[PDB]
Amino acid sequence: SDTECHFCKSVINQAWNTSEQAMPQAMHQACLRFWLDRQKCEQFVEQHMPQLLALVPRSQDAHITCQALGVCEAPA
Amino acid sequence: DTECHFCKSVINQAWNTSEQAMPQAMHQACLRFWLDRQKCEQFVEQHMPQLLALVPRSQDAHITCQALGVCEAP
Ligand SMILES: [Zn+2]
Repeated sequence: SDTECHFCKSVINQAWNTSEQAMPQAMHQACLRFWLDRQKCEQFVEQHMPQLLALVPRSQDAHITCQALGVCEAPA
Repeated sequence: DTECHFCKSVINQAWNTSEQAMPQAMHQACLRFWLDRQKCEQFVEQHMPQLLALVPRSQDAHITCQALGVCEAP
């Protein structure tokens, strides 16, 4: 049903949404402890966080996964 | 619990490329920014557990399928 599709889309990638919030801090923590340059680490994270964000599944990916699960029958 | 395993298999497969690409993206980003091939490998391989610990795992797929109604609590 459509209700079941909405619910699947709401929770399927929840683990990624949780983690995405902490990626900038974690990247900064890793960088600073290794490269020890706060200024350069701030630049690294700002310039390259977008690459990780692009790996986080989006709502369209949730739809397609939930279709694979058989719950989203709609195309979108 | 075949439906549970089906659900987890699907989620784990949907996540796999992002899971495997996360450390590679950091490695590629490091090479493009800090340049040093030697120190970039060390950085990624042993010095960013804070970031790699954030990558979802099978246990998270299980809990997701629990939320969906097809898996029991682990
Ligand atoms: Zn089983």
